Amino acid sequence: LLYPKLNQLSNSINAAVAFLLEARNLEGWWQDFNFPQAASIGDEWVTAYVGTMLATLPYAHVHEALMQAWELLKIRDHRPTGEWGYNYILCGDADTTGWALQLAAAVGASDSERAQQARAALATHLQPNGGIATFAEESIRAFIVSFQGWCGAHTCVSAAVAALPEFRSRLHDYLRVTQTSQGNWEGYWWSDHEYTTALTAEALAAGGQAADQPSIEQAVAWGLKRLCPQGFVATSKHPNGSTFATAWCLRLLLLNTVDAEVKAARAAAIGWLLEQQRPNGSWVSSAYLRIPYPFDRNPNQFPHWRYYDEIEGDKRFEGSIIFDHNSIFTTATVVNSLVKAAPML
Repeated sequence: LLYPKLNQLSNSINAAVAFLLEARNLEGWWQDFNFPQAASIGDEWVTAYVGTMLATLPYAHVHEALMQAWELLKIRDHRPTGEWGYNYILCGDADTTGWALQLAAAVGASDSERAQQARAALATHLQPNGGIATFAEESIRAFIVSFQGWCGAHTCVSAAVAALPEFRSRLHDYLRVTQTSQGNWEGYWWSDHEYTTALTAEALAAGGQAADQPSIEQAVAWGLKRLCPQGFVATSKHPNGSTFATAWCLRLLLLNTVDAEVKAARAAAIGWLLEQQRPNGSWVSSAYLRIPYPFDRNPNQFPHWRYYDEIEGDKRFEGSIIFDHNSIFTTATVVNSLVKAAPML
């Protein structure tokens, strides 16, 4: 063991945690993403996600931050379903609600009245094909042509909701049948398949069924292919490495602890993420969120994506990609992956 590398992991993690705690707003929310002159800035979703990411840390002051985040979420009690959403003005959605429930578990509130109500509301989003849909049609229409894209089963949201032990068995078959022939999964709202693939493989691993182990191993083999020798996942947008996709690939690669090639790939990914950290403790934003047209069931077959902030003159969100302009969503993802990977150095 190279103690300098463990010490740098500590230093890197601590600098990121300080960045994230300082980055909260007046009331204490983590905010990220922006739909300018429309839906504004995310808060409930971003806070649920970031709080869940930081739940791996064994620091009392981080646990206090998570307790405060849950108290903020409980005050967002304005929706009749008990759901959370992107921010106050959005309708509830299953993804945000699932992350808020993961956070509730970390702070001992899984059995709370609100968590029970929110879990019940998640059940409303279960589809006939065995997955979970992000939105109920009339909800997202009331906030805003077919909405069957936005209101269909989503593999990214199903993978994340399957982190909840109450839903893991009900979503299992849908998660198994959606694996591609290459071993990965593809998401709906995200460009980077590492997100859906890591979350799905982690849900299968947590269910403990031996029947699922071949699928997990195929996903790990896909992750090993995705990570180049220099320690990153290359994308079209970031051909010299995506911090977001690399952090999710690192989490995927923790699902095999015996293979020497997998171990070496993790070590390479850790080194590259350590080198990429900015002086303020953050990593470069790379959490690319896509807005398919409402009718589009198949965004991985939409070749037209443009980056919203790069479009000149007239623009719309449909068919565009946004990112986490504060770097909070990316940084939380990276620091979580480094905390989870460090003991398997």
